[PDB]
Amino acid sequence: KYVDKIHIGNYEIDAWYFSPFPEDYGKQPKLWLCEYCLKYMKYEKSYRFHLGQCQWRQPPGKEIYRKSNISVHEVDGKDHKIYCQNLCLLAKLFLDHKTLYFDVEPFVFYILTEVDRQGAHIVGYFSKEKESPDGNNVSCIMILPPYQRRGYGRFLIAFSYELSKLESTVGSPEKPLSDLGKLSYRSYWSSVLLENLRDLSIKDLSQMTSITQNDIISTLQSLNMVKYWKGQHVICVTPKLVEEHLKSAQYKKPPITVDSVCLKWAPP
Ligand SMILES: CCOc1cc(C)c(F)c(C(=O)NNS(=O)(=O)c2ccccc2)c1
Ligand code: NA
Ligand SMILES: [Zn+2]
Repeated sequence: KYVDKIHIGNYEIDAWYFSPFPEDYGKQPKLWLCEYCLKYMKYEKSYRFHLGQCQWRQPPGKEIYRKSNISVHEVDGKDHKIYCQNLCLLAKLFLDHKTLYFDVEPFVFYILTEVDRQGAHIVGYFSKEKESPDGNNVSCIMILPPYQRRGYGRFLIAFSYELSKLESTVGSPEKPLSDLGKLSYRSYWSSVLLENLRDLSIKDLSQMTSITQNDIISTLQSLNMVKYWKGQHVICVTPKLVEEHLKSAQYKKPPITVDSVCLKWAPP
């Protein structure tokens, strides 16, 4: 019998997948998580006692982005091992394909929080390999269900790519992606590429966005904006065609924007 329901902050959330909490915790109906230190608990009384005790009001690590009440914390798995492990256990409840929960030293985690007078409330996160040979700038990315489809996922995708721009490289999320991950990346890629076109080779779209050329070509193939010529993909769009596309349905929700000004980060 596995964990199938978590209480965290002021939310109760049904699980989607098995997560390898210890047998003693899983066997419980509900698991109770501190929203700041991510400690998980078997009972509400221990939860209520921890609440009055916990002095954390935000994730550990360094705050490398803060505009208004949107915030990102950088947390090294080697320096916050227990915390990053609880994060992976929490993330595996809503990620089918994530497999690595306890070996967190090779990763850095980017915690997205929304802030009020009470503290910095966790919305989602993405992980990233310190050294990614396959050139993947995201390892696992997860928005908690009550926050999904509201702009945070798109914020995190954009944020992973800002880091890729500061490292002078391109990157791509590790695969496979969840159903909603597939759709979120295609929507982001469409938006950014389309926005840049109406404002260009395939290679220069790549260097302006840090989106790989494979990701660009596949997105333009879905938009049907690429000609093939003697083994070469070639962009083929009229500026009016770009606008017919960009005023469509899905591109009318005002995003949470990543403001590079407010991004206090530097590359290793
Ligand atoms: C279990 C995984 O959970 C996730 C994971 C990812 C990567 C997500 F992007 C989301 C999400 O919530 N997406 N919707 S969105 O942020 O409003 C958006 C709007 C427009 C374009 C792209 C995204 C949830
Ligand atoms: Na739920
Ligand atoms: Zn705590």
